[PDB]
Amino acid sequence: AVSKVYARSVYDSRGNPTVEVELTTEKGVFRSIVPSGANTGVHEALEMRDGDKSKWMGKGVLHAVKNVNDVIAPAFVKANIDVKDQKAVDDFLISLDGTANKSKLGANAILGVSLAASRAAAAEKNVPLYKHLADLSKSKTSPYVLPVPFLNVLNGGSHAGGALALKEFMIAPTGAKTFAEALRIGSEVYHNLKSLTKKRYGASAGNVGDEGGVAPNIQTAEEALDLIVDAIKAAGHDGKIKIGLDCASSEFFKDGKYDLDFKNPNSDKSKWLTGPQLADLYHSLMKRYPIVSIEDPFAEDDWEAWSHFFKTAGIQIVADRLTVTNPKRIATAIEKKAADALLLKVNQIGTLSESIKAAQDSFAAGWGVMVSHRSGETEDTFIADLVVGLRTGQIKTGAPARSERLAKLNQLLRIEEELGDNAVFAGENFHHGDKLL
Amino acid sequence: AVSKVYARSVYDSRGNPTVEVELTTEKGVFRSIVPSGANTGVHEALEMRDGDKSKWMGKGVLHAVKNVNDVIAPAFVKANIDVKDQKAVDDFLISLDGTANKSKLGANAILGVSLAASRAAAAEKNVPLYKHLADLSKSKTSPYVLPVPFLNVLNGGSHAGGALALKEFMIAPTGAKTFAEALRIGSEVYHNLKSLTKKRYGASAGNVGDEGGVAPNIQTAEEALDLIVDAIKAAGHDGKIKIGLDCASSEFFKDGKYDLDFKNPNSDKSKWLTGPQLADLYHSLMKRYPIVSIEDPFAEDDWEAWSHFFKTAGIQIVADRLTVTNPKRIATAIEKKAADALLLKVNQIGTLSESIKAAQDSFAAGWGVMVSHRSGETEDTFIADLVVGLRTGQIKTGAPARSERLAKLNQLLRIEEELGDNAVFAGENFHHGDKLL
Ligand SMILES: [Mg+2]
Ligand SMILES: [Mg+2]
Repeated sequence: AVSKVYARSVYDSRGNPTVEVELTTEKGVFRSIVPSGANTGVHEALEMRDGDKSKWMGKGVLHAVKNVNDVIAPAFVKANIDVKDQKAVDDFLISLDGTANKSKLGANAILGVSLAASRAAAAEKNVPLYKHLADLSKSKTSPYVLPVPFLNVLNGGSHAGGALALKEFMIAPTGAKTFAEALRIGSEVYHNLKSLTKKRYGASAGNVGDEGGVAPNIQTAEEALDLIVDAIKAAGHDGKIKIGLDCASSEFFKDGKYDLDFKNPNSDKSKWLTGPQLADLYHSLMKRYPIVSIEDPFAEDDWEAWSHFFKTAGIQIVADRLTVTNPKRIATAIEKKAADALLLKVNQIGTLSESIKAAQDSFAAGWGVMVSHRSGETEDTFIADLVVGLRTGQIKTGAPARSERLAKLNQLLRIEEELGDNAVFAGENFHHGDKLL
Repeated sequence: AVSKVYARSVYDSRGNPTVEVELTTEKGVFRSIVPSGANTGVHEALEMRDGDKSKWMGKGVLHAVKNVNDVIAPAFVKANIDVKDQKAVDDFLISLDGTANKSKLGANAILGVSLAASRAAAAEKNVPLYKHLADLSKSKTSPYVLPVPFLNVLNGGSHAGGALALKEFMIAPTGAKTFAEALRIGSEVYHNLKSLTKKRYGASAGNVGDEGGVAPNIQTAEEALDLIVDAIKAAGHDGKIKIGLDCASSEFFKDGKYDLDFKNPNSDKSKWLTGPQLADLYHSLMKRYPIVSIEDPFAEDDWEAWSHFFKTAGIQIVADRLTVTNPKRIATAIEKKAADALLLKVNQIGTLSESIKAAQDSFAAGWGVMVSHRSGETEDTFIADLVVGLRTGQIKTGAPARSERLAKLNQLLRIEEELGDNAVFAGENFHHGDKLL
């Protein structure tokens, strides 16, 4: 059924090259695009870049593209794989690479094929993608569950001015009754926030960062959080809207400690914090603000810190760089009681099947799963169909600005509309969306 | 042939609702989304908004959506229209609305149906959208012409801080050998500019405006243009990259004069410029920098300023708000020798048919045509196929950042690839791309 496998370079939302794959079958042409992160988990599967400093500042994907076209394609076509057998598709791809971290072909060569095969499979089966993905993952479909969108509204951290160390501040309309309502009220808080931001930080403070949130010179998480609370209140949405954070603590972890002044070029080791000290910051924030989720509070291999904090955190704790959507690392994180939610980024692992396994393992342990974009996204809408397919009840796909973000949120509106009464909104139950009766 | 017409609200790139329309035929479901401008020309066809302050801050499009579903749809289906006949599709739509500027139904209701019909028709014909649009406009297809992209890299004007009064500064890789090369070298100039900008103005100055350009607090057009020239040189593309401006001068036209300090609440009235005074500024820029296109140098109805300048410019002058993609205004502009290029915005006039006629009337007069996005865009890629089909040789569709821009740029990559030797890059001949042999 697959007659052609073809890759090209296209541009992600930051204007950097990435791999787009097209699979041709009797049912037509099926396209998937590979996303890209920044300051990525050190344990993520290989994102292969050309490193030709003379083109694209070394970020070309000509090499990965060649791997699709000259290596994967002729082997994939001749193998007569049934695309409906996602496991077979991905087992073949993994077998062809032959390395733990897809370092022979690149995860960005393999993933596009994995994802395109699933769209081709849905076409063959004459079902929408989300229905096929539920089939693949054996998720229940009566009712489907539409996710709470965790909307980035403000960014701090390594790519913003000011001293604010924490990376993502998100609003989650857990109190909304429908996904349509969630997106609307979230857009309204967003606009209220841009307005307040411009009034307080200047006209330019309205400009947006990579994920679409405002990113002005902010000094402390409390400053950011007071600001967001002000916007929520102004928009009249207190008590339908809660807050999520992504600390991205791996970006300020050095030598075993946490440097919150990691931007400040002369940081004093005397106030680099231990895990417990940093845990005390998060505790203070929790007491003061309506935070319902915290992601990467500690660094990607700092197990003792995660495990100590998790006992008493009492809210959703999400693993991103800790777990890297990798069933092996997820197993450890479960055993160590380090977290209770997986941030699922398909390109961290490089195949759909491994990503589905990642999610099944997390649900089995009573963990939640937040499906997630990358900071470098594209017009590809796969993750919208995925979060519904896996019935997780929560997605993180950016601010309600920039269309590499709206593209997913818009796909969710279409999915919501298509399903009518055969879908529920996750709402207060986002953590265990998969277990909703 | 058409069995259903259906509209829904989706979100544009700024997180404001807009209208998406799906047409269903024997060949599938065909989707179009309507973009949205800021500070729209007074002569533009009506964009109907709901004005319910308790929802999306009055920016809802539920009335327009209702217009499609309750009014257009039943009548359109019962009319048994041949979607291949775009003129028929559009004559039906405009004669249903019955008002000159589409104020009964809304241009944001009509346009979605118009565009979706063209996609439906390409499918019936078993041809790519660009080929069908060529057929519709009687454009030659041997070879097709790929456009030079005018890429936003920097903005000033009403929504930027600092004093800079002109709106858009674009780079145009006219010296590139292919579209693909154009997009690479353009991406490189953009990133070099982003880095130089963060270095000079601070990390926050790297955040992006609506169209994906940087928007630092810049004080003069010279400062902006010197930065761009620095970035071109740094990226190693001297000579191969030219500059375009959109002055958006209508936003600073007051009391018959032009206020270049319009962002100052106490701007000095005695320093406001007459048309000829302003023209002398543009002359200075034109001679000092590799500027090959200036858009909206004078206000939307300041006809005499345009006609007096145009004689003197010696470079492409583009009408955007003057002409509003309207054949009646375009005729006047041609008669008054006010410009020599149309900025073609399908949603300024509201149907594809009127838009083609606008372009045709332009080429007929020896004008160029620059196909254009709106500042509020979506994941919709129609205008990529339009610019290729109309054979214009130039498109303005954003910075190489934010996927409502890359979506179009990526679609052009695909088209270029698919056409191979049956396409040529407009390059230095962008102005008269339609007349390439
Ligand atoms: Mg993270
Ligand atoms: Mg303009």
